[PDB]
Amino acid sequence: PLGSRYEDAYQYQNIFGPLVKLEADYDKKLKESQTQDNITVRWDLGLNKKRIAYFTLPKTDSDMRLMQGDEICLRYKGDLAPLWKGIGHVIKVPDNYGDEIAIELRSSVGAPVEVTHNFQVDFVWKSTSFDRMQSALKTFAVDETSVSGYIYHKLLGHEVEDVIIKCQLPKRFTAQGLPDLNHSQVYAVKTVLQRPLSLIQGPPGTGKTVTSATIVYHLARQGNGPVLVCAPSNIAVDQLTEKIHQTGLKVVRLCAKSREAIDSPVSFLALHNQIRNMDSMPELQKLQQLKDESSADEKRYRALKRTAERELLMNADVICCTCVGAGDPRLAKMQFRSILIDESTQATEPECMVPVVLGAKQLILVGDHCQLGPVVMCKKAAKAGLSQSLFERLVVLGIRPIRLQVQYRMHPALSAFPSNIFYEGSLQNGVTAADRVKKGFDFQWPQPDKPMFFYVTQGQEEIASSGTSYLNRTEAANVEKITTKLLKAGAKPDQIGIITPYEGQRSYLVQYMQFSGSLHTKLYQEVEIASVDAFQGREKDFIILSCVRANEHQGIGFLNDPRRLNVALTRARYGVIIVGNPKALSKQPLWNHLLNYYKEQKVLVEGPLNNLRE
Ligand SMILES: Nc1ncnc2c1ncn2[C@@H]1O[C@H](COP(=O)(O)OP(=O)(O)NP(=O)(O)O)[C@@H](O)[C@H]1O
Ligand SMILES: [Mg+2]
Repeated sequence: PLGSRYEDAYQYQNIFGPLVKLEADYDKKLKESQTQDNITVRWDLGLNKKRIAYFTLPKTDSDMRLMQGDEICLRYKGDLAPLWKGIGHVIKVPDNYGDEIAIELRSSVGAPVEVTHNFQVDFVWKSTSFDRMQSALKTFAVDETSVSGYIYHKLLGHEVEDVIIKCQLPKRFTAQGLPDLNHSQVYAVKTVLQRPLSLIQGPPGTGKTVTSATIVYHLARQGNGPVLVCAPSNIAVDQLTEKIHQTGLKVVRLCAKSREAIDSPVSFLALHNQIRNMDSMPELQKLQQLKDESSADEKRYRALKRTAERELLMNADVICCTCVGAGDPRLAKMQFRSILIDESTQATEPECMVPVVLGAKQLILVGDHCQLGPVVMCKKAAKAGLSQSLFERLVVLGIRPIRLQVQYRMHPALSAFPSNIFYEGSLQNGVTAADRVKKGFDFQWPQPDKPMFFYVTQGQEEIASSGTSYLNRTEAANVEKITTKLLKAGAKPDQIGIITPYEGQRSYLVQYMQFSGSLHTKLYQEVEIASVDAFQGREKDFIILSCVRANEHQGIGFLNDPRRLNVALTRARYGVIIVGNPKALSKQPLWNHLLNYYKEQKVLVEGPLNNLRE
């Protein structure tokens, strides 16, 4: 793809720097060309004494997904002129609680509360993440202690005499609150602790994230400073934060300042939440109550929060953050001896380099290049080398990943197809059918010993009322019938996921399951519905795919990307149900194999209380 060898870090910066600038300009253009205007706001001083405007935008399934934290710029327009400008940040996006975007605006005064149409939602571009990428390339080139010198040479592809990191290993490598390790995982931990640089590779469910949590536990039990743990996406970092919390380490989850409205299983571990509960600093406590219920108290509250952050950050055992989030100014002046990056194959190399240059002497990279890769909008940058992850470049350089092969997530039948198509049948099972026979679940499949079937459903795929996305109302109905059948059978709502490629299908499934659901509306609200991105590195007991397209033209998500389908088929533990049109999905070498294998196992069925289909 691109020459993996480099003379020095100056030359490295000169290659990657322009690539990053190419990506920064491209999606600056794209963001500023995504303006809506015919929208109607919904003003109200939200119960936390801060103005929170609501609005609905046309359903568009893009790759630049509007996330919680993005800066948005309102604009009152039309004939009736308190015409002004107002800036805020996204406190909520389309989800299970209705498909309405909320923002929490900074200032609350000049904004007219005349809830009146003809506004203009502009997506404010931030160079933040690209600035951090460029800054990290500069630190690699200029800062002598950015990396250990061994790692400096190994990252540039130089020939280096091997170094053995000396340390007192533990007697036993399994960590307390995590699963008992394999021989392969025990080997991975033992080997990793004594190498300055290591890659860990492995198919879905093979304990990469658990093994990473275990490694971070032992690195923390050394006398060093805080271990830095990263992943490219917020979802993957939450997965890792949770496993590390289970070992009993003092964890701090750093996130961007605007993403404090997020709620995950370990949201309480976040820095902004830990600071609210500072029992050692009652005075920022007094000021925090003040902002809820001035100008001088603002600069004092600001510096008081800066002090509390420094205290928890410098005194933590582990700091979990996004790769890009490692370049956060609050982590400036800090250095990290040990650094691990889960899901490293999902990041571009400059993004992945943001944490690395903060003093790395021991570096662990965990990945799977058959799962989600980097997202590069600009095709020119991608072709010029930005699409290759750090992990993958080191593999070309000859470092051999420690490999995990035994999965413990899925049922043998579920892992059968993904292994043969994506991993050459080299993904095997450390769990059997007896282990994945859901306890307290009276449901019988169209073929026992095989918790899976492709439900056939031809239907009118149409466009979304507002937007460019697609949906399939006939399938949606069938997906609620499957969801209702699983819930009555014993399955808990929070252990069912529904993956679908399109935004129009997601939005429709949320409203339709709640309104027209047989059971309580609160139960369908508890069932997650999203694209594969939402389930990155995660697992549910049951998954339901909803392939929307019943037409001729290309798809987008798991319809035409091998990476995304693999991830879609490897989230389930106890069973998976795919819903879609066999004919429409057939025009795709990957999906035509799926339909063949399912027909051979006598699970290509149709019509409630079902039987085989041709
Ligand atoms: N040695 C083990 N023994 C028993 N169960 C295990 C073991 N390792 C992992 N598991 C199970 O697998 C789950 C953790 O899988 P995980 O560490 O997230 O795999 P992963 O490689 O990160 N999957 P992915 O992120 O999709 O590539 C846990 O719920 C465990 O029950
Ligand atoms: Mg994972």
